[PDB]
Amino acid sequence: KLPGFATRAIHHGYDPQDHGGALVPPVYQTATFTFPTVEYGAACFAGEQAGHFYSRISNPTLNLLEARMASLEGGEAGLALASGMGAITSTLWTLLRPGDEVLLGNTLYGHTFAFLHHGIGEFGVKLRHVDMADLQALEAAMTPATRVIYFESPANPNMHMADIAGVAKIARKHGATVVVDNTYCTPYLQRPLELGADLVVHSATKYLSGHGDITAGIVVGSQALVDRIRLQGLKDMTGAVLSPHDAALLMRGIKTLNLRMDRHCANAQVLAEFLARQPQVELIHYPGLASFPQYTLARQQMSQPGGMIAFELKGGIGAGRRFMNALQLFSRAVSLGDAESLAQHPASMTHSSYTPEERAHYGISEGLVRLSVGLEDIDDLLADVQQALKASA
Amino acid sequence: GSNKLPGFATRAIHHGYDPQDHGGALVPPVYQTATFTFPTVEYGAACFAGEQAGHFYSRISNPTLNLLEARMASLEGGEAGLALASGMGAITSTLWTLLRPGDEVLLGNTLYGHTFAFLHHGIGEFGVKLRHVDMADLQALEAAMTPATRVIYFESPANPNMHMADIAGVAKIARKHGATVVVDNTYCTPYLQRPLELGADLVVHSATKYLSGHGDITAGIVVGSQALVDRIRLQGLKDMTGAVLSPHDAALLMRGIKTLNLRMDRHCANAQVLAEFLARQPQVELIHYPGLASFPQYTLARQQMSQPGGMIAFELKGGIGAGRRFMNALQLFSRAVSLGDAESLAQHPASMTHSSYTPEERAHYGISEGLVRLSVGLEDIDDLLADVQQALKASA
Repeated sequence: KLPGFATRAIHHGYDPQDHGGALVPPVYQTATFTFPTVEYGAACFAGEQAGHFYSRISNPTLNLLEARMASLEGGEAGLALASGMGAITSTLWTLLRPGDEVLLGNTLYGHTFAFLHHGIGEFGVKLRHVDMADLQALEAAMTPATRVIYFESPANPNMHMADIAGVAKIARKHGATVVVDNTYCTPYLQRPLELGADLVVHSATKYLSGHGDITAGIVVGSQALVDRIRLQGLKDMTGAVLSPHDAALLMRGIKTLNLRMDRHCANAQVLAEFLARQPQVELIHYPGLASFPQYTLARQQMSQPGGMIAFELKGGIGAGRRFMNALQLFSRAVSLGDAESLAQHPASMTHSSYTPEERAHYGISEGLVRLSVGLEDIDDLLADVQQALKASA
Repeated sequence: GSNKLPGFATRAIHHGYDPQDHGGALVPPVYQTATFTFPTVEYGAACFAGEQAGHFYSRISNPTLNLLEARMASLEGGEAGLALASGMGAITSTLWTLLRPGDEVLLGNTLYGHTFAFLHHGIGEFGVKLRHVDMADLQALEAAMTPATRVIYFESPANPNMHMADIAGVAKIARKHGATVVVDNTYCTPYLQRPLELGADLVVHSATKYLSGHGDITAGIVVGSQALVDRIRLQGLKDMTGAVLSPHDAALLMRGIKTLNLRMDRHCANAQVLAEFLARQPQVELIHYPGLASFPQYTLARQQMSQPGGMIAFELKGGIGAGRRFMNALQLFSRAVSLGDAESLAQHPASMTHSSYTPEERAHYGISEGLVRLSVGLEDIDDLLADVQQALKASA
């Protein structure tokens, strides 16, 4: 009656028999759709059928992707966009208007922060940052203006978690809509809608695709809210249309999601256990260490601690630089959730422009490096981090 | 001499690419990669500071997109190009970038439906002031200018009546008062009309249409000055829109552009013959094609466009009624909305797009009850004449 996650990630919403027996669904790389009669055309520009009209909407390969993602997240409806920024700008452009306020997690993915403060925030929308695990600080931050609560969990830099059920309880008192960016965990590890959130966004560019070869975004949620985001945010405000080709490749990626995430976590579990014992290392942030400040809440929301690790080297910027340069298997790159392991050191990379004090107000430590642990053999990954730690001294 | 600009077809095929820089690959390899890596954290640092040239992350820059961009720039005669997920991606990333609350944008009298919706229900609801003016009436435009006027935005020819504006005249007014001129050049492509060479600051394209030519991708393009395109790339696209073009689709777009001059020659030659034939048919009350002397702006068309395009609009004798009959009788033209495909398209807004209404109405927007729009494609002209001939008879 109710098939497993792995079954649904492979099968949900598709029966080969409905499409000439094709085991893999054919790709609708088409811009436009045609009508058998003008009477048939007339029905599409109001709505009654659930058919197809124009690939900026109603494409069957996008439709399948959306249904499958909605199934996995446990939500009513899905929407596929050209990037994770597309998913979030479409969502927020449709939910907010001048004078509305959005409450934010204290830290956010860089471009998201840029969107809020330098984009929509410059159009009369109000922004407040608050710690989304501190339920009393949140209740006290609610105002009649508050219309959206938006955060990632876990969040860069320190993998800080939100209490999603608690946020939802507070939001429901004020009618506010809770949006969670679930990029890090994926629906395999965490399902925020089952915990009370109204909408989830994904940069499918990362773990969902898993292979570093597409940019894509996903939104899942209630049908009324998803419809408006499709018909307003996507169609009119953004034009962040997902290629059917990239959509097909994303679905191909999703068929191994459970497998890849088990391995991302198992690899990160050993590296974290290793890193936590090293002398070059003052601090580690990894949800599956007993020492993780929100260890308990982590275990309540996530079925596994994930593939990302953040840590701080004794020795600041110079140690970070030395560590990064010596790496031979990990690549120096931004991004995460690929088969290949990646590392970044923000103080010398993404945030090298500013100086020691400005990086502090953002919680970006001078020695902070972040690993996206991939799928390579751990012995190889271990050796690589080891010699790099040796080089950092 | 060698300071001579290569021809348009030469540039559409070769501009910005030399096989010898990629191991002799005749066709550029497709950079289907979300991210790029760094040799050191210094070379990586230098690429968030503006010292070194290179690649951050495919949402901001990518070699396949870059070549498409430089090539579209060359063709429009602009400094810099930007490739996006759709035409609306191009339009929204440009407008979100250039406009803030308190600013006014002056708009052509009619627009593409989603552009109109974007303006009125989107950015217009965020404190941006909108005013429509007839961009053909240079005196009215000049009179509408205020110190708040920040952008002037229009299509030429415009959806849906093929109304034209004097691009050079609009540019002259804009330079005296200080507004940025953005022109949607979808209908013409740079092969037929180059608004930037006429003084526009920016042009936008739905490359989904003629640039692609084969109706298999969605894409948008912006061309203009290096400074404006950089700003749009770094604010509109990257933060405000996320309308990222797939490198696969961008390769396909470049493949389309290699035949643009050839396809457009044929769209125009076909539409010219169709239009003259339709002008002479008993059932046709009215016809708009820029290649006919009866086109209200015949003279502006022939001054701005090297050829008159592949779109025809025409009214049938009879009403709503006669459209349905004509449309439903077509066997070769497809009933569809869109344009610039290899295949011929027809739409009868009365019984299709705008069917939610009544005989009254649409007048608000100014649309006839026997009005049909054709996107003339690349099929044999005799088969296209035969299809509309047999369908006109059915419409009686």
